[PDB]
Amino acid sequence: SIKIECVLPENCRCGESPVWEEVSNSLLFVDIPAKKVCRWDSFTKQVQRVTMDAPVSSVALRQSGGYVATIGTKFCALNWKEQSAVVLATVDNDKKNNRFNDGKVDPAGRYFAGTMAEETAPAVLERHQGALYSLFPDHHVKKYFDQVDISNGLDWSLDHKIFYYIDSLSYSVDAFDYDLQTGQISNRRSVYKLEKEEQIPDGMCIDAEGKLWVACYNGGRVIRLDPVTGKRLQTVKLPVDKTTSCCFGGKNYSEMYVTCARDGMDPEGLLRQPEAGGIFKITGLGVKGIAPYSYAG
Ligand SMILES: [Ca+2]
Repeated sequence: SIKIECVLPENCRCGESPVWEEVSNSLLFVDIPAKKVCRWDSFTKQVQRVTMDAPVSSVALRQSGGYVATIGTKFCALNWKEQSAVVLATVDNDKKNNRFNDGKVDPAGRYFAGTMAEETAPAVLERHQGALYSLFPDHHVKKYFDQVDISNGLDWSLDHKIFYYIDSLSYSVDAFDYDLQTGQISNRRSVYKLEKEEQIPDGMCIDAEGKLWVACYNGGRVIRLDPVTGKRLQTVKLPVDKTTSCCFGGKNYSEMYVTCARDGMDPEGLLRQPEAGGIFKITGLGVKGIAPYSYAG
């Protein structure tokens, strides 16, 4: 049954993009406004951090070595051993204050990531300034659609025929038909509408039974969704309100890791939630997730 542990009380300003790296038994994650990519060794319990030159919104495995990440509005290759970033491509060059937000590699090794206008005062942002992109293995960029408010959680169905996507200010999880061979998406439709208490949908991952787990920012929970029926199958409440994202990890992807944010917490909120910004592990969910895909460029 379910057991929750703050495995690393990291106090992240905005912990995000959890990715399990099974070859090192470590969790990768970012702290967006601190400009850090982080690696927590689940055995030694120690964490490495590398600091970039702009906010870093997501990180992913790169098959040929090291990592890729979204830094500002740039797709970058990250040499972990040299702590250096090399720009692979740039987007939104016409925007005053945009950044990438959530991103993830697709089943063919393409790095999907979308953008947003940056906050200019806690929860104040310019509307519809973002777009969803993907970085292909030869480094060219495809733009799928614009008018995005806050590009957020995303994953693919296990048969690799459906792409799931969250624009947070739609309070909806959407699905697209997805073509593995071309990376094309189409036929956008809502598969789940969040309830008031579920607040803002943030990050998302799929499980090995094809169900989606969505982190609810300000909702202090992850919710499990059936995209076929639109039914919420389960709610798992966490001891912190600002739950931001989730992934599966640990042995055979049997554990869930949940990131969260300390930014925007009043000091009274911090006394009630001293572990705000920490990394939480949930065991006993009774379902496994799947391995992350690795970027092919
Ligand atoms: Ca997010």
